[PDB]
Amino acid sequence: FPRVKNWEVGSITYDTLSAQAQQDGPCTPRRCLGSLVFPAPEQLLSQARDFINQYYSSIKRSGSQAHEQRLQEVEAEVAATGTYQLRESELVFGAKQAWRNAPRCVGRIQWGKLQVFDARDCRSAQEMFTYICNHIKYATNRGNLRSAITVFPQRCPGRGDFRIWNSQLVRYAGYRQQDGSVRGDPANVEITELCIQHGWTPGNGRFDVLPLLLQAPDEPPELFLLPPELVLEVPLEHPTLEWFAALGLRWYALPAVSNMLLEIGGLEFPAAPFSGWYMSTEIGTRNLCDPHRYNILEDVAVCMDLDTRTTSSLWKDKAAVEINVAVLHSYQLAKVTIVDHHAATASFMKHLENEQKARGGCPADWAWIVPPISGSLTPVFHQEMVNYFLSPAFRYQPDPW
Amino acid sequence: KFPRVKNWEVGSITYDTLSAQAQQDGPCTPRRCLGSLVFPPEQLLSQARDFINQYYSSIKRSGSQAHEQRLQEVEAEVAATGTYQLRESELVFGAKQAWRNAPRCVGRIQWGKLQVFDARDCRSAQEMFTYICNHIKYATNRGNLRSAITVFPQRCPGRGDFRIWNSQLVRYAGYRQQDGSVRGDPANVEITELCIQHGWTPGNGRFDVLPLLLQAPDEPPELFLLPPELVLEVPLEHPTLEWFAALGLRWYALPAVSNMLLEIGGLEFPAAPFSGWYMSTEIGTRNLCDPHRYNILEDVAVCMDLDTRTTSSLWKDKAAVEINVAVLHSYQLAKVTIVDHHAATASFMKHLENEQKARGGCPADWAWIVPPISGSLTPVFHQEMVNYFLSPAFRYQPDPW
Ligand code: HEM
Ligand code: HEM
Ligand SMILES: CNCc1cccc(-c2cc(C)cc(N)n2)c1
Ligand SMILES: CNCc1cccc(-c2cc(C)cc(N)n2)c1
Ligand SMILES: C[C@H](O)[C@H](O)[C@H]1CNc2nc(N)[nH]c(=O)c2N1
Ligand SMILES: C[C@H](O)[C@H](O)[C@H]1CNc2nc(N)[nH]c(=O)c2N1
Ligand SMILES: [Cl-]
Ligand SMILES: [Cl-]
Ligand SMILES: [Gd+3]
Ligand SMILES: [Gd+3]
Ligand SMILES: [Zn+2]
Repeated sequence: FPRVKNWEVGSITYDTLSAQAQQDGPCTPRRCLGSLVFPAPEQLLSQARDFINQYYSSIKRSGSQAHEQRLQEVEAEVAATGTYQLRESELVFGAKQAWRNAPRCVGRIQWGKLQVFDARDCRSAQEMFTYICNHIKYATNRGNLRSAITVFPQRCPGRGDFRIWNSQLVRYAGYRQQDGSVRGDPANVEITELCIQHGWTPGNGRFDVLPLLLQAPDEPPELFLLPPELVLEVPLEHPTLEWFAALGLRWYALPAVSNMLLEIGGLEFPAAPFSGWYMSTEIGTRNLCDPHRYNILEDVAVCMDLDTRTTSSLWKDKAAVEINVAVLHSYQLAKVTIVDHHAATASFMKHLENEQKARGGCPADWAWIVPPISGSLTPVFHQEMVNYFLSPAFRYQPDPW
Repeated sequence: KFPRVKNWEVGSITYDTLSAQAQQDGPCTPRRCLGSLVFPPEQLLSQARDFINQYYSSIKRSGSQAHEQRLQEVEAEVAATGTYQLRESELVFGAKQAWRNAPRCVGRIQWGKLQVFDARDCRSAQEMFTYICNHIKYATNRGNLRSAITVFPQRCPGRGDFRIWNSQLVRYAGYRQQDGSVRGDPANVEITELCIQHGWTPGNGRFDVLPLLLQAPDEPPELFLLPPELVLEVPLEHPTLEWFAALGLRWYALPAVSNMLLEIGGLEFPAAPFSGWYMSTEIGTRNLCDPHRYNILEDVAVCMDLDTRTTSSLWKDKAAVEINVAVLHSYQLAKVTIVDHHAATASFMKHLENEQKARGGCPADWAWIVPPISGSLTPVFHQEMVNYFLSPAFRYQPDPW
């Protein structure tokens, strides 16, 4: 039982829940690969067996009537069909659980407040698009963001997968330039190219929202433009730096990850976009200041009159902090839910406590939980963490192209 | 079986073949990752053999002349005495290699530049004290700091240990009150309690330099007052916040770790204090701003008239950048060697590349290499890293009581 210390307080707990870690991660006793970003009917049965166990624990009916039947049902169905179907309530609980179990989500205090849209009856790319618009619409909620997920039909033998090719429902075009550079988001050069290849008429702005590439089973992907009024964006300004609005920067309201696979009791949902609300550092530090992203840090520091010729002046730190200020302020001004890294990490500390009393631990990826600026200013820095894989889960999956 | 290591800023890929050598098992298993945790007879011959084969290959002297020779005399030395003494050059090569291998050290680009004082003929606490004082005054060098390690005698059974009871050679006092709370440094409250418990007159202030507790073999330890002229300190002021000086903050010039156990060729020196120069975030972020440390963040923010009423003002972030600016400013004004986290991480990237060329990898603890402020602003953040144990090494060790 791994012992876990909080260095800010001296707290000490033992993560007994790690002992249930089913699937294996990348670390050995030889080498730690923690920092790496990217680490059969009977097995379907034990996964399903376990998840059903899980589900019946949660409804306080463990080992009860419905519990036995569901096991024998699932086994008979797996025997008969090679697979099985989740009941709707099992599906709501397996999507909440998969958010609960997501080691790299600091926003997991919210894991129970999750709106699950059952789209498992989806039939085409076109219906898929409609479900997705209603997800975006429900979640955005005019800026009062709501956590939601739409579960599209599960992988099953005989039919290809549903896939959202886009890594997120809202992404900014990244056009490779004349002179070898990128206009827009360099992280989205590939998906932009695929859109163009699939007949998207590209723009030439820095914040061109991408179309959706939606793959119905055994179909080429299909291109769907998002209605501009569905995609609530936030123009970026600074509460005191008034030249900041002249940078033309924007970010969108809704972080909806669309390329992850949702796993529940051995069943695989290759298309299940989920959305919450942003933590300002993702936008302010990562998205705008990563050297491989919008990379605005030097331009802001130059505009800020900072001395960018020496690193000891901390012009990077100063300019980044005001970019994050701008993001927070711009989102409050626009009445769009946003959580700063101080508030987010402090509720994650409550999550770890709730999770310790609830499950004897909580899977947590320190390098992803700790914010990318002001790390030790937040309490999660001084919290040791045990990272491991629980199921249900959101997993990475290969890109379908 | 060769870890793929990516850098996400550039896209470059390397493989850590060096990870194949890992001796002492790490804390991580396929089922859980514990990398974020801080403190997770003739066996001597295996480690002895390996270290000697290292040395000679490093001087391009594999399989010739003194190689087989030196192998015999340690085969004979252990045969006769059950231990062995290091050739002066080997103790130097082992000290440099331990530093080279310290995964958590971000300043290893400097690893080839190290001064080894040989205190292996040490006897009595009064002896170490002058050895330490020689080191200190050598390392300090009037502010133009020079890396140094003083290696005190190795370990043998039936004898006590050489131990410096302090964690560092320069540590600040920490005193309790009629209400438990601490004046001074709470990270040293315990050793501050020992120093008084061994007959030291306690001061009043928040920056009293503690006396050393030096321990000779099989002997209770002796108090030592460091020469005040030998403890180079930097009064902390801020380039443009004239009141920062008034806050009365200081830190010492020399970061000298005096509680880790140097381990070369299977020899264990429980007293081998090493020292370099600081990186400014050690002082300005961890030492002054950690809530369990000097915890000055809110004080500085009040003086800056920041809005401490809301977390989203990023007042914590703003006051922390300024505390770091003061540290860098004050050390530079005092002409004390110090390196900012940007310069430091950038050199570490340079180091990783050197080590990829030299030894095909570099053990690196991601969570300790990424600085505690402005993480993703430094390149090491975007660099994947592999953590493993190589020999020779610096190890943690129990408190000598
Ligand atoms: C409601 C507020 C939420 C907040 C504030 C939040 C915050 C975050 C942050 C900051 C990350 C790190 C991503 C990065 O740094 O690039 C993350 C990752 C993640 N989140 Fe949350 N999140 C929220 C909601 C959700 C929801 C609703 C789900 C699922 C239903 C979810 C599942 C995940 C997953 C699976 C990851 C890992 C994705 C990856 O590894 O790239 N999160 N979250
Ligand atoms: C010359 C400039 C140097 C710089 C800027 C530097 C910087 C650092 C920093 C920032 C850490 C993180 C420790 C913490 O934050 O608590 C560290 C750890 C460490 N350093 Fe270096 N260091 C330097 C030289 C050296 C030397 C000369 C040695 C030994 C010969 C050394 C050995 C270590 C070890 C063993 C650790 C890990 C200690 C632990 O885990 O507590 N460093 N260093
Ligand atoms: C820089 N963020 C990229 C990224 C990558 C992966 C996940 C997110 C995410 C997802 C959700 C549901 C909320 C949130 N706040 N973030 C974001
Ligand atoms: C707040 N850091 C405490 C700490 C803990 C452990 C080591 C250091 C250290 C050691 C050396 C040789 C240089 C340096 N710059 N740091 C510092
Ligand atoms: C290379 C390194 O692991 C990588 O940049 C990680 C570090 N920690 C992170 N943490 C979060 N939350 N998001 C990220 O994208 C990353 N990136
Ligand atoms: C809990 C966490 O592992 C712990 O606070 C570590 C994280 N990274 C660190 N990094 C450095 N350089 N120094 C530290 O003390 C720590 N503390
Ligand atoms: Cl994002
Ligand atoms: Cl220190
Ligand atoms: Gd103005
Ligand atoms: Gd006034
Ligand atoms: Zn690990």
